[PDB]
Parts: sequence; structure tokens; C-alpha cells
Amino acid sequence: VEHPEFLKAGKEPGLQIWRVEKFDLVPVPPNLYGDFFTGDAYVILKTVQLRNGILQYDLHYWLGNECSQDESGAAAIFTVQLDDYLNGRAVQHREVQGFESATFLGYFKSGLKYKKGGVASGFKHVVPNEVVVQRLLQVKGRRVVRATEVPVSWESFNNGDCFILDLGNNIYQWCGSKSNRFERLKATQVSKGIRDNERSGRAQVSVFEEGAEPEAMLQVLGPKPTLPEATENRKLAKLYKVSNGAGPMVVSLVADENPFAQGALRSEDCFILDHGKDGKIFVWKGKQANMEERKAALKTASDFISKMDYPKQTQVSVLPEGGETPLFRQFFKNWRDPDQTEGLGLAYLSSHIAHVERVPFDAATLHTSTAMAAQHGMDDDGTGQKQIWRVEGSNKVPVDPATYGQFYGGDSYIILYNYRHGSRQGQIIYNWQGAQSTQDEVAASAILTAQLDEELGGTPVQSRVVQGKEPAHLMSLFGGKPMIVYKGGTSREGGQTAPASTRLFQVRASSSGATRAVEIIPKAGALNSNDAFVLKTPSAAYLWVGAGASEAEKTGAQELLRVLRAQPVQVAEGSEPDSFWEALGGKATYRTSPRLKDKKMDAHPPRLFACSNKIGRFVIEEVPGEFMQEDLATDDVMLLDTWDQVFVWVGKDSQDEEKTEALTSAKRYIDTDPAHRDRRTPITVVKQGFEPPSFVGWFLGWDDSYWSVDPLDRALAELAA
Amino acid sequence: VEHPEFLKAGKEPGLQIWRVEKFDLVPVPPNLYGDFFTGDAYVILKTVQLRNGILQYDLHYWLGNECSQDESGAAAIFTVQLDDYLNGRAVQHREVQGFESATFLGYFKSGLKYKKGGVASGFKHVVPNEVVVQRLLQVKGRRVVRATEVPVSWESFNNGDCFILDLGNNIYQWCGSKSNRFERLKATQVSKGIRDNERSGRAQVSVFEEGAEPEAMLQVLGPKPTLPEATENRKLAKLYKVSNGAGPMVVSLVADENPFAQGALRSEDCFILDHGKDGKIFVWKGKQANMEERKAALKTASDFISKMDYPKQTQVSVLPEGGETPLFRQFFKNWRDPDQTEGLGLAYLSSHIAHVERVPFDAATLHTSTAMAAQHGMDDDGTGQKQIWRVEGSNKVPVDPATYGQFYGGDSYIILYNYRHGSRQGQIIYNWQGAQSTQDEVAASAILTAQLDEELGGTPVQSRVVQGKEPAHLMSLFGGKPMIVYKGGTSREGGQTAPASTRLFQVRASSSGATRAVEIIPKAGALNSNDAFVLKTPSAAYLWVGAGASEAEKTGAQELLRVLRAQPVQVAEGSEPDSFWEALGGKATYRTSPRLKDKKMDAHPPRLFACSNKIGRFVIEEVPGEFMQEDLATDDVMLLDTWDQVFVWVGKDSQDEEKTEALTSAKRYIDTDPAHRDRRTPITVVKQGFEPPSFVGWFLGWDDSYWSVDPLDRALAELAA
Ligand SMILES: Nc1ncnc2c1ncn2[C@@H]1O[C@H](COP(=O)(O)OP(=O)(O)OP(=O)(O)O)[C@@H](O)[C@H]1O
Ligand SMILES: Nc1ncnc2c1ncn2[C@@H]1O[C@H](COP(=O)(O)OP(=O)(O)OP(=O)(O)O)[C@@H](O)[C@H]1O
Repeated sequence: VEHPEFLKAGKEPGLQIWRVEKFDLVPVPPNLYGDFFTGDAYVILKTVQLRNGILQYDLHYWLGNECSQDESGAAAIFTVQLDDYLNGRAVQHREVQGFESATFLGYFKSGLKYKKGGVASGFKHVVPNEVVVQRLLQVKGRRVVRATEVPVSWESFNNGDCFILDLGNNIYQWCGSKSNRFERLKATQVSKGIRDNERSGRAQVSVFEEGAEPEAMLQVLGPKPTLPEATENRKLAKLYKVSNGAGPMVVSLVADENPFAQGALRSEDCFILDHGKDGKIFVWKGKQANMEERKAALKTASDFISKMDYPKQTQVSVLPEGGETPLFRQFFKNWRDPDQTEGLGLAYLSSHIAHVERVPFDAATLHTSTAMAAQHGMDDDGTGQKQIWRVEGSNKVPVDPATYGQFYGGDSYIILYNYRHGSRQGQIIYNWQGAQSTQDEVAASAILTAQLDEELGGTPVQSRVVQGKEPAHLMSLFGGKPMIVYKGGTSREGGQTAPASTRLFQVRASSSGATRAVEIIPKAGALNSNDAFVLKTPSAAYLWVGAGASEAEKTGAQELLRVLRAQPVQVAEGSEPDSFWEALGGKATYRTSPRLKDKKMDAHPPRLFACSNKIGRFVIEEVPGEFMQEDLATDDVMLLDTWDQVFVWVGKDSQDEEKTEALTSAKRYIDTDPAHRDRRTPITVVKQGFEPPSFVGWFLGWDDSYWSVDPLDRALAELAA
Repeated sequence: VEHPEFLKAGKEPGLQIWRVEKFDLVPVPPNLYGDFFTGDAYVILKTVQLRNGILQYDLHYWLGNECSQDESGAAAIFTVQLDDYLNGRAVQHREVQGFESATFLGYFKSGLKYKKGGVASGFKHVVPNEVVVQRLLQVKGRRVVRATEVPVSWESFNNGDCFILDLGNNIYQWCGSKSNRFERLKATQVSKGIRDNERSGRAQVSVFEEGAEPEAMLQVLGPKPTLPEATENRKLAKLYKVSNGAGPMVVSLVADENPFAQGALRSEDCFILDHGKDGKIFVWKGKQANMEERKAALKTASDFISKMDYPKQTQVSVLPEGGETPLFRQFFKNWRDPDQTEGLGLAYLSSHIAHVERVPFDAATLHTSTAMAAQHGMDDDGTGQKQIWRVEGSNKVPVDPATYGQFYGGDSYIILYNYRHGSRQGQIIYNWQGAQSTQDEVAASAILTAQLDEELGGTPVQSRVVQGKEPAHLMSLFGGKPMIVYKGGTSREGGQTAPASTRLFQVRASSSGATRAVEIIPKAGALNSNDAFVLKTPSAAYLWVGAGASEAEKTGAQELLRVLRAQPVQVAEGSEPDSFWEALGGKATYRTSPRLKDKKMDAHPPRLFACSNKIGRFVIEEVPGEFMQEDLATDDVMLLDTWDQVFVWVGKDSQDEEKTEALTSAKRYIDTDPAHRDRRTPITVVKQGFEPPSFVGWFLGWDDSYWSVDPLDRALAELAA
């Protein structure tokens, strides 16, 4: 038999939810997805279509707080057995009521309902046409909304939250006096949800505020009393080996600090990546491993949590070798996988960007498409008017228009750019900060950038970049010329100081076709097979063009040579005269790392976070699922972490200290990241109502007028409308 | 139209309940009678068949605590209009959730359910086969049980009460650790009730005790926390006249203290009988009155309660002249009504004795019928063996067998009687207490009576009687001879002291045909048309036999004369020589009051009460409805108030102080009665398992084995059986 629902499972892309009922899988009806009984356990399978057509599986089992020891054992058993039937390629997750993963929560954008009861109490997710209902839902959460069934009583209430008194044909949404308007909008989505999905749109949602409680409400609840107020270093992990059956657990430390070596993961063994400080652990299953310790990976994860005195509700993932997720992969130094040089996409595609249509860059049609803008980091073609300045002292000093495109590493600059994307106009201010610029000048450039923003109305995008990690759009501001970055001194008055005798330049290109030439230390083990290089030497000048390189960096490298007043010696990779090598002081290992080009997004999917400087305390909460304009709360500071770049979207009604610390908050986020990632990553401050295309292009249903009418008033004009 | 439910109304004996729904009468389904929404109002019509065949109506409107001002106005409007359609002869009642009259509560023996919600909240008494249910009922009350729907939460709970977690197919009765076993038996009746009446017997009642909470319960409620403890001169009234439309209320005091004169009630006017101290008022509607102030009697009652600052939930009855109830009639001096000399029964028949078959007395068949025994106060024919004793000092002294039947008012006696009723055997101890007996001797007789009880095993009935108010059974212990009671001195040694020259004797008969001759003051205004009298005078002796008198008192009076050693002069009433009248010292008003004979029970229906000497505090709570053995809690002291007599039934497991104060408790009850009733009323202490026929005869389904198996264990062996 093997299990009849196993044959229904994982056949097409979609989401499938079974509830565990007396050691059987019973399908939850699709219209009630997101409903979960508190005394039950469930299995959830999400099937994603990978770009190469092959299928992807995330298996979760979810455990209610009032769950039996038996019902949850069955959920695990089925999870393991379903993974087995899916040929052991599924990523597995243990999810616990109130504490479930960002992936899981993303499946349910209308939110979760935690219901009272379960199988043992006789309740099911089914309901006779004519159903009588009398329940109270307490709605909690900004980013991830959770409606919990509570006792039908004023004792469940407070003056901070929203509540829904569900009377069947009539749904009564009540919102506390201290309730914020964003939370109301959310409670509204939930109310709408009950009406549309239970009920079949055959119900009247009316909505009220504390003090104006209606007849129906006061009838079932009695007189309203005085109500109470509502109730209100995670970067370090360790890696471990593990050899057991299920009882005699052998746990040996392999790496004491992240970032970890990818080579520490070996196919014979199994490891636990202990990120338990931040509420998460992973079990990695080597592809040879041992069938009995692969199959007991959940039990092993359990034993580890017990042995370490981490909470029960600690999240758990088990990934098989080759089926790793970004979250997992982030903890390692330089993840690579030889099979994925060629192919469409990668072996995993994060659910929240699975629906995103990939659009390749096309200068001709860029004005036509915010999606393209977003995916290649280009707010426009780069041909708009611009002022470039150098910071000297406490002043902006016009750079000589002849040198536009040349940036010196002893300086910090500010650029003012006007952008046109037909659809949208605006301004970007780039603050380029030299790696050798004095601290006072760097800092000065930042304050001056911030001041220019203020004098210009508050509207312009504000982007900090650091030498070497130039964003796509800044590289392309110079016609077809490359952005030249010298490692050396300055370009002021008699800042003077001439050349180093021997200089190397790496010439890297972007999606847009633009190039930057960065001056680097002239060594052999800094050569890169994907770029053009230029080696200026007292003798002559070499134009090394690598195997993986293209026309764009060839042409960009020789346009640098004109500026350097030298003449090239074309030379393909590997067949190079050894005056070349003697100029570098030897000959060493390479980089032949063919770049994650189109696959950038797959390896490092964009992620949306909320940001808080509340009570001298820095917290980030991920908003899960597909990106939505509605999640951008007008009183919040948000972070859109493309990998290339970190946008910080600042809401009009956010606190003034918070939106002044926008750049600092983005840095904290970047410095705090478990991936131990490039501290030079560009940060881009964007303001509500004045978002650039490369930001809005990540949000499918972006609406320019969305805030033109207060979003809550619109939502309400559909429920009583 | 007049109202289609009006035509369905009051046609046959029975109970009808409509719920008020948007100014309409909608019938509650009969299986849910006793269910009432807390935010609704209802109309309840109880039709009783009077013994003459004519119909009787009690109209209640019931107001939930969460009731609208509009829904309750409609209830009143319908009540008044329904009374009008029933030709104005209904008795009317304003009933309020939690505070409803003894009559009303008597209609619902399984108890009442107060439900959350109502019409405005969308809830109805109907329910789709397949209905999902999840509710909590808190069960409260000993005599009148009330299950209230409460929030589904441990916060609703306490360690004292019983609760029912109704999950639909499974009903979970929980009983606190401090919950007494009688209360559990009741909670069980409610649980059974839900199973049988909702659900159609298609549900599993399981029952539990605090500490043993089952999976289903803990699943919907969460882990059980520490639970809290459960939460724990009314004889004086005044009469008032009242002349108004509905606003300008004129209220004039007519009588300052009860007992009231019946003549104070006059047909032109309306009165309020203010017993608001005890939670009750009455409006009496004169039969000429004035149609507009008759029809606004409820609104008048309202205005009175406001003007007097009595609680809203104060009970209200409006009775029409001639349609008065016992509760009402009790407040007056000597209620009479000329039309009811002849006829079958009276104009009102209290609902709780409406089903009682009247069995007239028949010596031949008395051993055959406990009903007869009860209704005439005869535990048997009276021919059993008996010892009579006189109390002299601290001793019982055998009375001379020749004088048996002669009792002297300067003595107190005790009689030990053995009774046989085929069905039942037992013993009665009568303690007769002379009106002229010294206090020490009276008291002595009581202690000696109590001691004889104890020495005889605890089993015998124990009956205190006072000279003049002899019970039926004691009169009939003397063959066909009358019970002679002298007002004078004693019958001991040389207690001696001879006659008064002129002596009168009243000779009254009972149902059984037995007579007592009582010596009274020889006056004309003590003559009574229903009795035989005997007037001994130095000259000769008169046998006055009244018009209303019968053979029984004739014969009884002349058997007294033989004992008095005199010879009679027969003389019918009205035609009497005036040597007769000169012996009495004149000639005055009579009594021609033809006795309430068969109608005794109608005028003064028996009533069952629980009794408590708890915290130096004397409380009586009426157990309403038809009399049930099940209501006789084995740990309680109860009072069965026949009018003639007050039984006090003492439960085996009642406290020792309480059952020693049994007689005193009965007296307190009698002295406390608003009727200001005869303080000489015989009190009869009866013990659990050893109840006499004249007690058990009032209980239709009396079962001798009922306590042979603990009643709770039996009830439980039907729910899980
Ligand atoms: N198959 C993959 N799965 C997960 N991560 C990958 C994969 N391939 C490359 N990466 C990681 O993500 C980054 C992308 O590799 P890529 O070659 O595109 O970066 P790079 O060109 O070496 O340097 P840069 O970060 O400046 O682009 C690297 O840090 C690499 O370790
Ligand atoms: N129609 C009636 N309705 C209500 N009470 C009545 C009615 N008739 C008589 N009674 C009351 O109840 C008692 C019964 O009247 P009845 O003539 O039977 O008593 P009695 O013979 O005068 O004295 P006793 O109480 O000793 O029998 C009286 O107190 C009387 O006021």
C-alpha cells in the first residue's frame, strides 16, 4: 500500500496539508489552509518548480502546543516516511505552534489560525452548511499575523490588540483604543479571510473600536470592564559531527566558529549546525551516511536539543547533501558546487521568489520594466545628468568634468544623479568612500550626503558605497566608459604623489554591460578567469583577457588604458609571456570561479525585514512570504536585503531617531549577519512614496497610489461595501 | 388577526413557551423547554385543569440579564395582550433571570439553562443535524438547579461547583474536589438532559472529578491551574391603594401591618401588597377597577419598585379579584369567599399539586393507600397498642387505662403508639402539652419524649402537639370514643380541684370520623355552626347540635356526656330555650364559617423546604415543583409543610446540632411565616428511612429501596451504562 496520500503527494507545484488523525493522513480542505488545531499535529508539503523543471520539496510537520506525545510521533514518522518515498531529496522541518520558520509562515500570507481542540476533543475541519458558530479570535503580529481562538469573554481582551468575535453570519472586528492602524489593517485581512474562505462570502463583517461595542457583542460578552494593557549576539554558531542509532549519541565538535569550511562537511558522516542561540539547528545528511542514522535525523536533532538545554520549540531542518538551502549555506566560507556551473537555476529555489519571472537586461526596454531594474540593480540606463564632488575638509568640491569616472582611494566623493525610468523620476545621491580616505573626510562625506538629501527635499535615494564593492548603477553612470578606481592617493590641489611603478587593475563587468576597473595589489593569486586585467609596468602594459571574460570587460579594460596613457599587449589566459609573471613576483593559484551570474538570486534570494531601535535594543524580524507593499508599514523602518545591496525603506511616520540611524541600522544588520558577509556591501536609503524602480521592482503588485488613500480606510470600504 | 399564537394558546392543560423575536411570538421547541437566552425575553403560559373542569392560567414573562429595553417591553405588551385575549382571568408574573418565582421554577425540574447570546447576536433554538458544539456550563443550586453557559476556560471554574464541558458527541461532567455528592447527582441530571433532549440520546456522557481531567478536556482548556474556592425579619408587609394612568402614580397606604383585613381589598380600586423586604410584590386588580389601570398593572408595579428603591429583579405578580393565589391570600386575616361554599375545589389550584388524585377517607381501605394517609393525616386506623403517660416532675407516670382519651390542660403527656399500614410498620410518640401545664413540666415532657425516641432506637416518629390543635391521628387513637380535653387542672394524686359550675365543650370532628371535645370559655361568641357543643350547668346539661354538624360530632358529644355523668337536652341550632343563653351570659355573633373541608389542600397547598442552622443563621429555601424523594438530601434537614401539620424530615448524614434542633427549626419556620399562623401547629419529626405513611403519601414515586443503593452511583450507572 505504502500510503494512498503518498501517491497524491508532491506530483505538481503547490502546497498540501494533511492533518494527523489516529495515525493517518487526512487532507485539510484547501479553503481552510492556515487553520491548525492546537491539540493536533500536521504534515505540510510544499512543492516548488525548479527552473530546470525538476521538482523541489519542503516537508514540515507542525506540532500544536496541546499536542499528544503520540500524535506528534506519528507526524514525525510520516515526515521521515514521506521523505523516503520522495527519494530522500526533501528538506525537512520541525515546526512548533508560535515559533515556526520563516519558510513555513510564508505559505500563509493571510496568517495562521490557532484553533481550540483537536481530534481527541472531536473537532474537525469540516462544517455542515447551516453551521452555528460562536468564537473569539485574538489577533497578534505585525509581520506574521496569528489569530488565536480564545475564551469568549472580556477577560481574553486587552486595549492594545484587535479581536474578532465570530458569530457565523456576522463577524465583529473589535480594535483596542491603543491599537495601531497597521495592526487593524491586518485584523481586517483575517476578518475578510473568514468571510471569503469559511462562509463562502456569505457573511457581514462589521468593524468597531473600543468604546463603540455593538448590541450583538455586549449581548454575548456582558458589560465591558476596564481592560489591561497588551503584553509585549546571535551571529555565532558551531558545527558538529554525529554518529548514532538513536540512543547512544556521539557528538564531536568539528568547527568552533563560523564561517565554516565547506570541506568540513563529508559525505560519510552527518553533522549538526548548532545556531541554537538564534532559535535554530540544522542536520546535514551526507549522501553515503548510513540509512539508519539518515532516517533518525529528527530523533538526533531532538537528542541534541535535550543534551544542550535549548527550548523544545527550537526550529529544526534536515537537509541532504546537494539539497542545501540558502539559510544553511550562509554559514560557510565559499560555497560552490561543480555540477551547477551549467544548468538552469540551482537545486533549491526559495519559495518566496519561486514565482518571480527572470528578465534579462536589455538597455532598450529597461525603461519599460521595474522587474528588470530590480533584478540588475539599475534604476535607469545611466545617462542622466550628474554632479560629482570630492570632499576636502568640510566642503564639497566640484570634480573636474574631464576626470568623471575616475575615483581616487584617498578621497571620498558624493555624486548627485537624476534618474528617469519613464514611469518614475527621482534622484540618487551616491556617497563613495575611499578605502584609504581619512576618517574625518569619510565621515564628513556622510554628513554632507545626508545634508544634501535634506536640502533637496528629503526625496532622493541615499546610497553609501565603499571602494571595491561598487553597485551596478554607479558603474554605469559614465557612458560606455568604465568606472576607474585607483587604490592610491588623491585628486585635489597638490595632492599629487605619482604612480607606483607596477600596478594591477581588475576589470569586472555587471549585468548592464557596465564595467569598473579597480586597482588591486599586483599578485598572481589575485587574477580571475572571468575578468579583464590591466598590468601597467615601466616596460610595457598588458591587457590580460581571461577565458571566461567577454567583450564588455575587454572593451572596458582598453578604455582604462587610454586614460593611463599606455598601449596594450593582448594576451589570452594561460598562454602568457613570463615577463608578465615576473612582474607579479612569481606565479600562483588562480581564481577560476565562474561567477554565479544569472544564478545570483537563487543562491542568495532577497529578504524583507522590519527594523527597530526600540529601548537601546536592535532587533530584526523577517517578514516572510512573497514581497508585498502592504507589509511596508508607514511607521516602520524596513530592510530589503537583495544580496548585492541592502535597501532601507523608511516610513513617513517612523520615529526621527530611527530614520536618522537608517544607515547605521543597515550596517548593524550587515555586521550581525551569520554569513559573516562583506562589510563593504552598499546600503541604499529609500523613502516612502519615493522608492526607486530597483526597489519597487521586487514587489509584483506595486501601486503608486496605494498610500494616496489611507490603506485601512480602503480595506474597510470593502467589508461594509 | 389578533395573533396566530394567541389561538394556539391556553387550549389544553400544559406548558407553552414562546421566545420574543422582533416583536413576534416564536415557539421554543418542546425538547428545549428550560433553555433561555440571556439576551432575550420570553412568554410562558402554564395551563392548569381545575377540578371542576374550568381552565386556569399562569402567565410569565421572563427577562434575560442581557435583555434589550425593547425586547422586554414587547414581552410585557404580549403578556398584557395575551391576558386580555384570555378574558383577563390569568395570573401574571414578571420573572427575571436568576430571581424567578417558585411557581416558574417548578415548571422545570431538570433545571434551567441560561445560554449566551440571543436574537440580536443571531442565535436561535434550532440546530442542524451534524451540529458542532463547544461550550461550558457551570451548574449551581441544590433545590433549583441552574446551568449557566460560561466562557470555555479554567477561569470559569472553581473547586466547589460542577461543570459540564459540552463537546457535542461527548459530554464531560467535571466536579470540583469540594463538591458535595448531592450537587453531583443534580449536575448528572443536567448532563443526561442534554444527551436525551438535545442530541436525541446520541451522545456519551462521561463524568470526572477534579484531578482526573481527561485528554479532551485538557486539550480545549489547556493545562489545569490552581483553582479558587467557589462563591457563596422577612415577615412584615404593607398594603397600598393605587390610582393612575401610567405616569402620575398616586400611592396611598391602606394597611400598615399584616395580617391584613380582606375587606381592605375593594372592587373599585387596585392595591399593591408590598412584601419587597422578601423580594416580592403583588398587584391586586379589583373587578370593576378601570380598564386602563388594570391593563397598566405591570407598569404600575415597575413605578412602585423605582419609587421604593427595591431591586430591578424583585418578583411581580398581578392577580385579578377572585383569581387570587395562596401566596397572596396568606397575608390576610381570615380569607373567605361566599361563592366557594359549594363547588369542586377552588378558583386556583397550585401547579405542584395539580396532578394529585384526591382520595377521600375510607377506614376499610386506608391500609391500602399512602395517598389517603397523607391527605387526611392518618398513619393508620388508630387501633394499635398504646402507652399513655403523664409527666410529673422528671418522670413519666402511667395514666390509668380507664381515663385513656381524657387529657387535662394542667398536665403534659406522652403517648407511645404502634402503627400498622400493612405496607409499613413503625412507632409514633405524641407529646401533648397542656396550655396550662407548668413550664418545667412542658419542657420535661419534651426531653423525656426525645429520650424515649433515643431508647427506642431513633426510629419512631416524634410529634409535638399543643392543647386545642390536636392532629387527626391522635384524636382517633381512642376507638370510637372522643378525645376529651379539659381546660382545668390535673389528674395526678390529689391534684384534685373540682369543676367550674358552668363549662362549655366544643366537639369538632375530623376526616376520619374521629372527634375531640375541647373545653373552652363558656360564651355565645364561641359557638360554631359546624360542631356539636356540650354545656354543663348546675341545673341540667345541653347537647347543642349545629346546622352544619353531622352524626359524628352528635355521637361524640353524647359520649362525652356519659363521662361527665350527666344527661342531655337535644337542641338544634336557632331554636334554643333562653336558659341556654343566660348560662353563657348573653347572646352574640356566631361563627357560621362552613369549613374548608375537602378544599383544605387547595387553600393551603403543602410545601417542601430545606432547612439550615448554618453560621448562627436560620435560612429556609423552598424546593419548588412536584414533591420528589430525590430532593430529600440525606445530609439535609427538610420541612414538609402540610398546613395542618409541619413534618421535619431529618437526613441520616445531617449534622448533630441541626437534628437536635429539628423541633426548634420547625417552630422558627412557623413563627417566621408571613401568614402569622397558629403557633400551636403540630410539628412532627420524622427520620430518614423511617418515614410514616402520612409523609411518604405526598410523594408519588416513593421508593422504599431508593437509599438502599447510593443514589449518585445509580444515576452514574445509567449515563455510562
Ligand atoms: N552554487 C552555489 N550555491 C550557493 N552559493 C554559491 C553557489 N555558487 C557560488 N556561491 C556563493 O555566493 C557567492 C557567489 O559566487 P560568485 O562567483 O558569483 O561570487 P564572486 O564572483 O566569487 O564574488 P562576489 O561576491 O564579489 O560576486 C560566492 O560567495 C559563492 O561562495
Ligand atoms: N376559600 C378560601 N380560600 C383561602 N383560604 C380560605 C378559604 N376558606 C377558608 N380559608 C382560610 O383557611 C382556613 C380554613 O377555614 P376553615 O373554616 O376550614 O378554618 P376554621 O375551621 O375556621 O379554623 P381551623 O384552622 O382550626 O380549621 C381559615 O383560616 C380561612 O381563613
